[PDB]
Amino acid sequence: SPPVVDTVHGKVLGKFVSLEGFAQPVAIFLGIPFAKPPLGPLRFTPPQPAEPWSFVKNATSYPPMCTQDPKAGQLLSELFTNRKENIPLKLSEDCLYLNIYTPADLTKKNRLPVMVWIHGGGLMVGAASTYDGLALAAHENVVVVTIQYRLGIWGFFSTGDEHSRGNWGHLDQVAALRWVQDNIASFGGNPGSVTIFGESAGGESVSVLVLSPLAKNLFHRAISESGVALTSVLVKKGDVKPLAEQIAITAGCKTTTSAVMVHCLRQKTEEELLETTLKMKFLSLDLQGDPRESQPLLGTVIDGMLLLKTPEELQAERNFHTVPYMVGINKQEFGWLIPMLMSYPLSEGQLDQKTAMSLLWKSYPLVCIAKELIPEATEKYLGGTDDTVKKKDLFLDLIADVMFGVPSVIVARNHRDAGAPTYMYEFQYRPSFSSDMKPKTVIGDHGDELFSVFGAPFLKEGASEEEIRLSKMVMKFWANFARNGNPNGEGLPHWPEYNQKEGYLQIGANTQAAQKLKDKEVAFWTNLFAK
Amino acid sequence: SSPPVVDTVHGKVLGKFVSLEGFAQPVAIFLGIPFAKPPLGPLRFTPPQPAEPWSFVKNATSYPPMCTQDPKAGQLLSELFTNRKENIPLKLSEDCLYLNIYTPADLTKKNRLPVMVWIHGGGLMVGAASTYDGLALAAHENVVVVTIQYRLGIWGFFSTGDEHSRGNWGHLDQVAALRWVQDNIASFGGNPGSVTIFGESAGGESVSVLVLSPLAKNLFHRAISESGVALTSVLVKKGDVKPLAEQIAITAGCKTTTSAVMVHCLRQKTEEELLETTLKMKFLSLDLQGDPRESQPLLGTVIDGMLLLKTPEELQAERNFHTVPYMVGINKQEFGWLIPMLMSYPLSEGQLDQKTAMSLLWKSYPLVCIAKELIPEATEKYLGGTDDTVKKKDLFLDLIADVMFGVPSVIVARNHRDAGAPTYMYEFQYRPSFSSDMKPKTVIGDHGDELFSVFGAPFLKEGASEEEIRLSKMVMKFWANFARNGNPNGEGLPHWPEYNQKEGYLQIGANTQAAQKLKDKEVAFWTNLFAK
Amino acid sequence: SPPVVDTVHGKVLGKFVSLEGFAQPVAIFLGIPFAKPPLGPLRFTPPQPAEPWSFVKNATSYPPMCTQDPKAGQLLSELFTNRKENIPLKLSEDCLYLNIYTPADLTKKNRLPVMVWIHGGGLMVGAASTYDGLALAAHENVVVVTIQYRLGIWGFFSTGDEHSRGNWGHLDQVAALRWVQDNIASFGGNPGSVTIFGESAGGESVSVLVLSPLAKNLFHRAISESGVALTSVLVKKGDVKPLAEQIAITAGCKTTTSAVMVHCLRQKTEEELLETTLKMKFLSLDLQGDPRESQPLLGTVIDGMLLLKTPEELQAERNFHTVPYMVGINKQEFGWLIPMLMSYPLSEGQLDQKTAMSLLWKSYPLVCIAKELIPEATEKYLGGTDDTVKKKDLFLDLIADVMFGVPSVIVARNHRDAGAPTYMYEFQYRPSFSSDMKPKTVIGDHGDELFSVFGAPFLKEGASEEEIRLSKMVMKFWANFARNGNPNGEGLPHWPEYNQKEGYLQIGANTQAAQKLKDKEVAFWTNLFAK
Ligand SMILES: OC[C@H]1O[C@@](CO)(O[C@H]2O[C@H](CO)[C@@H](O)[C@H](O)[C@H]2O)[C@@H](O)[C@@H]1O
Ligand SMILES: OC[C@H]1O[C@@](CO)(O[C@H]2O[C@H](CO)[C@@H](O)[C@H](O)[C@H]2O)[C@@H](O)[C@@H]1O
Ligand SMILES: OC[C@H]1O[C@@](CO)(O[C@H]2O[C@H](CO)[C@@H](O)[C@H](O)[C@H]2O)[C@@H](O)[C@@H]1O
Ligand SMILES: CC(=O)N[C@H]1[C@H]([C@H](O)[C@H](O)CO)O[C@@](O)(C(=O)O)C[C@@H]1O
Ligand SMILES: CC(=O)N[C@H]1[C@H]([C@H](O)[C@H](O)CO)O[C@@](O)(C(=O)O)C[C@@H]1O
Ligand SMILES: CC(=O)N[C@H]1[C@H]([C@H](O)[C@H](O)CO)O[C@@](O)(C(=O)O)C[C@@H]1O
Ligand SMILES: *[C@@H]1O[C@H](CO)[C@@H](O)[C@H](O)[C@H]1NC(C)=O
Ligand SMILES: *[C@@H]1O[C@H](CO)[C@@H](O)[C@H](O)[C@H]1NC(C)=O
Ligand SMILES: *[C@@H]1O[C@H](CO)[C@@H](O)[C@H](O)[C@H]1NC(C)=O
Ligand SMILES: *[P@@](=O)(OCC)N(C)C
Ligand SMILES: *[P@@](=O)(OCC)N(C)C
Ligand SMILES: *[P@@](=O)(OCC)N(C)C
Repeated sequence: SPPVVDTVHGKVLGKFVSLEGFAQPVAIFLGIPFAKPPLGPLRFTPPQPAEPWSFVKNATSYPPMCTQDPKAGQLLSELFTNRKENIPLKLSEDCLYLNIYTPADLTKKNRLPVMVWIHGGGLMVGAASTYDGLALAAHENVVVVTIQYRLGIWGFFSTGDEHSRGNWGHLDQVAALRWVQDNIASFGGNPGSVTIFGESAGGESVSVLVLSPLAKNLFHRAISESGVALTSVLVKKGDVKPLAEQIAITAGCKTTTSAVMVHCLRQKTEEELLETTLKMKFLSLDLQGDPRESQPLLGTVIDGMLLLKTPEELQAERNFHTVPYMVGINKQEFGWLIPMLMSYPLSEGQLDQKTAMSLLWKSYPLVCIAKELIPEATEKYLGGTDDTVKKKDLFLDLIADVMFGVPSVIVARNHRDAGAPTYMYEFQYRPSFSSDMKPKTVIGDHGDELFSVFGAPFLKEGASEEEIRLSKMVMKFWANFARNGNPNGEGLPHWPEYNQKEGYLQIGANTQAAQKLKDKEVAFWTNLFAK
Repeated sequence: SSPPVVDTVHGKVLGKFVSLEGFAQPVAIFLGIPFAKPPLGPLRFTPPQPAEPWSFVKNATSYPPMCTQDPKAGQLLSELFTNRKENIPLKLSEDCLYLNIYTPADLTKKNRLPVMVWIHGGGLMVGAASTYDGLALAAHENVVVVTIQYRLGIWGFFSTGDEHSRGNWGHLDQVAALRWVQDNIASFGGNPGSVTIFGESAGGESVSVLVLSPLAKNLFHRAISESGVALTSVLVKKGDVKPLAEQIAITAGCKTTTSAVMVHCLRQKTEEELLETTLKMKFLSLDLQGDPRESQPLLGTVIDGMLLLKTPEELQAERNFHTVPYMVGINKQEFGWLIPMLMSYPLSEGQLDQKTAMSLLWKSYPLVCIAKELIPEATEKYLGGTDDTVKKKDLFLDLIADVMFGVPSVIVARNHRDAGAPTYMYEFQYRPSFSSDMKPKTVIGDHGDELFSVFGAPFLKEGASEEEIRLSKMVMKFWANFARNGNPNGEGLPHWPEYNQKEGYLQIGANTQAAQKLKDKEVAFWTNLFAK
Repeated sequence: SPPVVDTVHGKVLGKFVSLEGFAQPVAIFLGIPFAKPPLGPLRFTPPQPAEPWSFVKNATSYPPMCTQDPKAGQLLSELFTNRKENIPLKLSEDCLYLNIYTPADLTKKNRLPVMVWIHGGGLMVGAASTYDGLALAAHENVVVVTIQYRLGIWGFFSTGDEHSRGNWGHLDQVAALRWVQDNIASFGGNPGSVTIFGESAGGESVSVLVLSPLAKNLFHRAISESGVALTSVLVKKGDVKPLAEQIAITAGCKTTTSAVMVHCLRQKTEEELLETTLKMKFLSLDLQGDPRESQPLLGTVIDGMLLLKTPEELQAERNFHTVPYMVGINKQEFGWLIPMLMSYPLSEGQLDQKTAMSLLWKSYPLVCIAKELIPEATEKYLGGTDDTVKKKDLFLDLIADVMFGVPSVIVARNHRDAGAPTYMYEFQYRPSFSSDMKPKTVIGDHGDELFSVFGAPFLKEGASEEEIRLSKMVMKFWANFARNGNPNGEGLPHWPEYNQKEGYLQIGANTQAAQKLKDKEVAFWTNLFAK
């Protein structure tokens, strides 16, 4: 019989699902509202508490995903989903919901550690429904919570002032974590032990939350997978007013004053803003047009509520509250998925120095490398070889390092020197659930660890024994970290702490501790960027 | 002999004087007094909010607009129910939360007369407070009469079944008006400690609902339901109302992604847009082709968790609701003419046969809600008796009437009685002379016929006979006596027995006398039929 | 280094501007919000507090001028501006801003008297940026504040009831005064010594504030230049419902009820309401049509909040807080500017008893002289001579006396009789900053004193030693009145208090005291109207 839980705002009706082999059913709740629908006047405003409901709310349908490019969004979901058959999702501004997967016995009391998942998608696309928590829940006995937050214009439009501070999407994240604090005990979860984990923009969000004093007592463990607050492309630094005006103009709005722009965009229909989004041509590399003026996406800003200053200033401050923090990257973060999604001109699968330099300059919005520094950087990565195929691959290494590797390591080093427990990893494996269009030589591509973390091998078909073992190992590592702030455990290879020796775990076919991850790269880039 | 000026909590009000032959003291009439903030824009589909106070003297001397509704249907119903000589044409507006007051008291003195709050009917779809002139009842029975308005149709009852739009806005408007009466009626010579609510049809159902609602607890002290109660199922929606919510959203040109979105969109539609939507939805009309069970879920009262925590059925068996004297009554031929005529019933031949009756009884599923598997048992119980098709056609009209009003009323009465509260019933059976000429002379005690007696039409309209005038007088005394004592009896009136175990009720007509066990057999039958 | 001040709602960054002759630079702050933008649902409602901002706000740009007839507005600005080159302004509903000019050395404590200026423009047009408080600030060491308030429909639409009482612009003035009371100390001003002054509609506004209880302790001295609460054309008496319905209909709005009208209008876009404004033909003399119907402008009404009764009933009540009040007028109020703007038929520059009587009628909405009284009026002013050219000039002295002269004296007398310090002056000087289109014979035209008050001779060019001397004296008088409630000061010609002797000051090439201003005109008109 359907499980019914009493939340602060009313009763929610879910459903029991069984994962072949597990006796204890998993209680799954789909579409629990954690905030008032940010419609009309509530657009570009902090999320407000959901109004309470009278009888039993039927939480048995996937909620809509926040308004986004329907094509890019369905595509990312089909590439990242860990479940057998992709789920067609609806679009709506009414999207502040979360999904709960709990293996606890609801008729009894339980305090299982809680793992709140924050999806990626450049803060422009994505959804919670993409990730099925059934496997992780069942296999490690933790409560899995997938959340949603406003995207693109809706979640990040900022006039750089009080009329529209920005970071609406991040505040949505804080609102969900807050909802967890007040309701998770009712779902067999321990509000006193909540871990936050996410990848890409999601990992970047986790990073931001770690530094934001607003989220202080809302989590106890943190995991950033392929993405931190130092991932340039996601954090707008400087005057954001121009971008705001460009958006207002594109939406057919005056730019007389900030208030006018905000009032105007609030009067626009969801669809009108969707077209505006499409017009902006986000998440796509611009080939014609000054690379320094291309906005691949809207994102995190220094609003003065969530972030009082840049992520870098906050790091040296040793101010951010310290909690166990696991930071990892993939072997080839920019190996296929991202370049493919942004339409990189690599049709020939080959690159020479002069073209690499032009491409590097074109991708300024992703790597922020001064035009005069291009030769240095390019020469550093491609110069060591004459093979034009290797130059393209090493060129992909270059992008990956500037975007994920160096930023993550630098973030790990700061979290570490702040006295908090730090852990790092480099995932190198090629999941069999990879897209058929992905070249087979690509190993450890962006998002590849997602299949292990969410036990894809137990929901999807075709997993080899090696792949299945990898997933079990990863989920235990994640779940062990969730409960102790340490991934180590019996039956698992030793994962050294990220201390002064900078030891880290290498995950893949063969897993073992290694040291000084990306050490030379961080040295090369910190020095080049200081020039 | 100067216009009367009354000071209320929100500001001063200026009314006018109107004398009625046979009474020295002029009656003070105040028209269009706002008891709530206009439910416009974002306020649409939300509980009524307190009205804003005004600075000087608000002029309450014009009839307020009537809540948006089918203009043609509303006008026709007004002409047929108005107790005034000539019907007053009204305007339409979402800004319709007003009330009218008729006080016979000398406002230059202290007066605390019993107050009667009238709730008009019209299937919660149409209707207006201005249709009813309280001049006569107020002067004749020395009571303050207050006619109220409340959001109708989509505006007052749109419901998504969840928190984004619980529904019953119109009912919340009625509770809001009653609360205004408590804080201000004193200024008009009324006794806030003695408010009687009464209404007929949808108004009676409204009264019936207010009696069972924890929200109205201490806002009235007597209640009267004339031809309509909480069990008149046609007005109460049980089950999932979400599908009907969607059917409305689509007809209006909205998405249905989620309730919050549906509500957001409808809130941004205009009055005229929602008016056109209302017409396309063809409410108050019986569909003859399609599937009956789907034949127009009709807009109405729902179990929202605010006004009503459970079904009226579960609420009566609770003995929980605060008890107050309650008078419940029906007319002889509730479905005699007016309703069928209004709904354009397929009774153009004036002749019906077993077969055709089971069809109509099926197509009229939204009115009576009888399973197609029951139709036969039911139709045979009423139409079998004779072979004269015309007699069947009449027994059929009694069938409908008993299902819609007759039986529900007696059950509601019995339950209220069993809950240890004063109960009184009546069966009005008379043919007013003000009846429309298109009404078959053989119809006496049609729906709404008691209205002309209760509101003293005989003293406003023309040509009334002494017998009719006499009936009105008796009916107003009985009503006013009840308003002031919770008992209709008084000197100069036939004994009205209380509806206790002997189940005595009053038969009101040219020959008013007491009787017993009204619709006793009918109840047993239908109670037994529906019980499957 | 730019000056940064700390206000209740956040920090504001201004700029320094030095004036030849003063070592201490004047700190100027432009566009400081004193209320929340009256957009959307906030239209036709009282102004709400401004929302606090997070970092440092740049008060270095001129704010927009409230929506109004752009051409008519720029024209008035060009005519009245005291700065060398007029500044082009943008139109907007987001116009509730104020500009500050403080000569105080912010590094130390200062409690300089504060002068809050309220521009005129018939409540239909105008702006605060037109007036540069640089000169007055440094020359007389006072803090100068130019405020803005909603105009036309936006600031005065009234349904005559609780749904849209009206007087939004006046409420805006009060909101600005309250802001000064709470923040001015941060700019080196003394909240305990605020003087409000304005001319024309700004003068009527000041006169209104002196009568209203809403502004009870928000000012200490008042100055009404060419405008008071008794200048009939700005105050609406009687049923205002007719006007409201005319605006609603012109905008394409049903008039079913007051609430419906306001709701419908609360949804029209700025542009749509601007078009309705332009169609109404405000600030223009209507020649074709009944004079008793034409509506020259929307304005002050008896709302029951700002004004509880009419200005008249309020004066003969001696209840309004008594403050030093200086009421003044100009020699030829209707000399050129006003007639020109309203497009008066005075094309022939000559007039005869016949035309005059028809004009004094068509101009009903300005003077409110009953058709039956037109004779006695035309005869009392034009009967004297037969020189049609003299008749035209006397016709102008007729309008001016009904609109400013008589009303000003009556107000001043009542203020005196109420027991409060009263002062009066008559400005008679033709500034060199006049427009070429303006006949040279015109002296003391409407708004001519502005150039002396705002030190136009120290910003503009071509000022003679005489004009320069005049402005210095005027500013001292104004500034002295501000700090002492008495204009006198060593070195300045004696200014007699306006008591029973009714002494006043004639300001011009030869500034000297006189007695009983307009005394005879007041007698004539008071009598006539009383019929
Ligand atoms: O995408 C087209 C096609 O290009 C090839 C080379 O022919 O791969 C290049 O482009 C990919 C992005 O879609 C990169 O990930 C890859 O590294 C680059 O060589 C083909 O493999 C691919 O089908
Ligand atoms: O006088 C009107 C005329 O109407 C008819 C046919 O329409 O009456 C039928 O329909 C009425 C309701 O609309 C019923 O009340 C009536 O009983 C039924 O016969 C004619 O019969 C009647 O003469
Ligand atoms: O355009 C009107 C024209 O009239 C003259 C006389 O030739 O002046 C009269 O009309 C002016 C209206 O703009 C008034 O300001 C002026 O006071 C009056 O004498 C011309 O000067 C003017 O161009
Ligand atoms: C029919 C439908 O699709 N809507 C469902 C919604 C949402 O879509 C999600 O389930 C999350 O609320 O949830 C409900 O239970 C609810 O909000 O009361 C109603 C219904 O079950
Ligand atoms: C059309 C309409 O009903 N609105 C009218 C309102 C209110 O409705 C009344 O308060 C109750 O009618 O008041 C007036 O009559 C009035 O005070 O002059 C004006 C308007 O015409
Ligand atoms: C919107 C705009 O571009 N103009 C300026 C506005 C002004 O406040 C208003 O325009 C009033 O003049 O906002 C700033 O002051 C600010 O907050 O940093 C700087 C900005 O340059
Ligand atoms: C699921 O929700 C629907 C409404 O969407 C409701 O009608 C149905 O009864 C629910 N199912 C349950 C609680 O078993
Ligand atoms: C209607 O209101 C107006 C002003 O509010 C007033 O003159 C009039 O007396 C009121 N009612 C009537 C017609 O007496
Ligand atoms: C605020 O002022 C600083 C100069 O001190 C300037 O750099 C900045 O651009 C201003 N803010 C705005 C309008 O961006
Ligand atoms: P990710 O969030 O992009 C980061 C720039 N997306 C590829 C999932
Ligand atoms: P009544 O409100 O209909 C009740 C179903 N109407 C006939 C007045
Ligand atoms: P002023 O505001 O007119 C007042 C009646 N205008 C001439 C500037």
